[PDB]
Amino acid sequence: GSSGSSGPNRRADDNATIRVTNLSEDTRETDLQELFRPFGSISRIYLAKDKTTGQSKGFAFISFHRREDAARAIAGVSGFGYDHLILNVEWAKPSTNSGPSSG
Repeated sequence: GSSGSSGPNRRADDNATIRVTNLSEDTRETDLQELFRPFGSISRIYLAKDKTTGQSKGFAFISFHRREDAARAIAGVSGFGYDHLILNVEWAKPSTNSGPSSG
């Protein structure tokens, strides 16, 4: 069970953002940069960290440049064998919409 806390107002409606959960203690930003690289060039890599412990909470958020490169990961990372475990990934934003403007 992972607490469901939130603060950083992240209003992503178009930008490429993906969420990650079930990470390891040996999984840092540099470890993810090479994991989501095979898909393309990552723009930013966020990782949940504590202030009292100063460690990796367990989840992270990778930001892609294009909508395709971002999806490429969510598809692969899904069911990956990271640290002998089942990594979890999903679009940071909800699928409320059903096809935005075309162009």
